[PDB]
Amino acid sequence: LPPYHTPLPAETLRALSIPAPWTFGLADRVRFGELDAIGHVNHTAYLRWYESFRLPFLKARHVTDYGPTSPRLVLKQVHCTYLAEMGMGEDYVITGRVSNFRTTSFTMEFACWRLGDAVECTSEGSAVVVLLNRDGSGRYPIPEAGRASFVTEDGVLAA
Amino acid sequence: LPPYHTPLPAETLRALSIPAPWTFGLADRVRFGELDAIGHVNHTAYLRWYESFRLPFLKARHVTDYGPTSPRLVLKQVHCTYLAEMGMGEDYVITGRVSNFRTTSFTMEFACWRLGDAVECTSEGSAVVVLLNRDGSGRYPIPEAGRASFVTEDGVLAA
Amino acid sequence: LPPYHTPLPAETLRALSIPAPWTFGLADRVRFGELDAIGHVNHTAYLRWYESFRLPFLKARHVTDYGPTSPRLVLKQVHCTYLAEMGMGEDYVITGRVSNFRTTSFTMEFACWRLGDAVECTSEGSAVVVLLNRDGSGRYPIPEAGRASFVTEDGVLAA
Amino acid sequence: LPPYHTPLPAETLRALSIPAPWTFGLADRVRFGELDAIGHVNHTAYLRWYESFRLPFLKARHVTDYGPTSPRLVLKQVHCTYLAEMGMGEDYVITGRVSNFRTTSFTMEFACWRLGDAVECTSEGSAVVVLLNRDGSGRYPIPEAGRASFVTEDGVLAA
Repeated sequence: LPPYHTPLPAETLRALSIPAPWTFGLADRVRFGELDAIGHVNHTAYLRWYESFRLPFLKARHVTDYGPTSPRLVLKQVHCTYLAEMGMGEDYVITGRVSNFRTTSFTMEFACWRLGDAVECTSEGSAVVVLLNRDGSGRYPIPEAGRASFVTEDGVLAA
Repeated sequence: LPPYHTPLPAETLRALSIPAPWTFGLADRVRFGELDAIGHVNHTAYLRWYESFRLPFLKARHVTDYGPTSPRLVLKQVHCTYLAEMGMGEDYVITGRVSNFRTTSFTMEFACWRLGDAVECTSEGSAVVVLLNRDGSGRYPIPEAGRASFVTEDGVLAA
Repeated sequence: LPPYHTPLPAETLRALSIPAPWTFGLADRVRFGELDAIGHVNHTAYLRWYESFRLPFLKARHVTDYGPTSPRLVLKQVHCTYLAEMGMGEDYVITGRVSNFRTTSFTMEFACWRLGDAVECTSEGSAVVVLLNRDGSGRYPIPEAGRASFVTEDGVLAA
Repeated sequence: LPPYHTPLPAETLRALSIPAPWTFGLADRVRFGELDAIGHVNHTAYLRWYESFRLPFLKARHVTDYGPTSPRLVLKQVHCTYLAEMGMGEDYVITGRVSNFRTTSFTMEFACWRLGDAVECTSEGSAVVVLLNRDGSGRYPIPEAGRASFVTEDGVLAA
C-alpha cells in the first residue's frame, strides 16, 4: 500500500500496476458515509474524489496558488463512468491528468484504481474547467508556467 | 400533507397531531442520498434538518436578516437523539424553538415528526448558538425584538 | 410557485415557461448544506437532484416497483453541465425524460430550471442506466409497460 | 505526520502532543466537500469522523467482527462541541474511548486534534451505542472480551 494523501509519481503507480499515461495519483480509503442504501459507494463520491484530486494537482501544475490574484476555477462539465461497484473500506488510488488545454480552459481525465487482491479500474471521469478573473472582467488565461507543466508533466502537446 | 418548505404555525401542527410546545414547523421529505448503508436515514441528516430549520426561524424571530451588516451565527454545540428509524421517502415536519437565552447567545430545541398514518417523533435535538459582530470586533447582543419573540412565541420565561 | 415534491405535468411546466420536450418535473429548494466553500451549489448536488428525480419517475413509468421481483437499476455513466451558478434558497424544477432505450438499458436527459424573476436553465444532465437481475443471472429486460410509457409519455419512438 | 487511516497507539499520540486519556487515534485530512459556505468544516463532518472512528475501534475492542453473525450496532444519541474552526486541508487525529458500559450498551467520548505547528482540540463529542441480535430477537450482550478491553484499555472502572 502506498501512503495516503501523498502525491504518487509514475514510478510508484507502475509498481502498483497503474499504467501510462498516469503520472500523478493520490490514495484514500472508502468511508462508511460514502455508501448508498445497499452498501455500494454512491455515484457522487467518485466525482468528489476527482474534485479532491484537482485542488492539489492544479497547484502542483502552477495553474493557481488559490490566492487573491489567482484565477477563479469554474467547472463547466463533468462525466463519470462506473465500471465496478465498490464497498466499505476499500483502498484506492485516484489518477488525474490534463488531456487538453486551451487559452482560458482545460480538460482533465481521471480514473479510480482499486487496490485489492487485483488492481482494478472501478471508474473513469473527466472535467472541463474554465478560469475566470476574480474581479468579474471575464476569462483569465492559464498561466504560462501552467501551460509548461501540462506539456512537460502530462505530456500534452501544446499543438 | 402540509405544504413543504413553508413555516407551519401552531394550528397546522395540532391538526397534524404535533403537540405543544411546538409552534413553528417546516416540512420536507427523505431523500435517497440521506440513506445509510442499511436503508435508514443517517444520523447526520437529522442535524442537517435542524440546521436548515434555524435559518428561516431566526429571521422570523428577528435575530438576523442575513444582510451584509447582520450578525455572524456561530454554532457551539449540538445534541441529537434517535428514537425511530426512517426510510426512503417519508414525509416529516421539523419543529424548533428557543428554550433559553442570555445576552449574546441562546439554546434551541428541535424535534422530527414523521408524518404517516400516525405521527411519531423520530428524533429530538438541541443547539447552542452565539452571535458575533460581522466585523470581528466583539459579541453581538440578541436584538430586543428577538428577546421579546423568544418570550412570547417560544414561551421562554426570562434569561 | 408550484407545489414541491409533486409530479408536474406538461401543462404546469409550460405555465412556468419550461418548454417541450419536458413532460415531468419536480420542484425543490436549495439547502444550506449543498453550498460549497464560496457559497455556490456544489457540482454534485445537481447530480443528486437528477438521481432523486429518477426514483419516482421510474416507478411512474412502470420500469420498477422497487420490490423483490423488480430489476436492480445500475448507473453506468453520467454527465452534467453547469450553465449558471446557484445560491442559497433558490427554488428550482428538475425535469427528466427518457431519450433512448434498448432491451436492458436506457438513457435519460435532465435539466434544472431556476424559478427566479426569470426562469433559467442552470444545468443539464444525462444518465445511462442498466437493469440487472437481483439474483445475479445478468441483464434484465425493461418491462413491456415501461417500454410503452417511454413511447407514450416521453415520445421516444421505439424505432 | 503519522500515517493516515491507521490506529495510532498512546505513544504515537503523546509524541503528537495529544494527552491522556487518549490511547487510540486515527488520522485523516479535511476535504473540500466538508467545507460549508464560509470555508469552514461543517458541523456534521465532525460527527462523521467520530462515526468512521467507531468502526475499526469496535473491532479492535472485540465488540464486533462485522460478520453475517455479528451484532447490530444502533446509535441512540450523540453530542458534539465546536471549539475551533477548521479549514481546507488541515490534518487531524480523531481520538475515541469508551467512557461507560453496562450490559448491552455503552457510551463513547471523542475528540478532534488539529495537527499543525501546535496541536489543538477543535471539537469534543460523545455517542451512546446499543447492541442488538442481528436476527431481530433481542438485545446483544457486550462480549466479555469487549468489557475487559473497555476496563484495561479505555480505563473504565466498572459498569
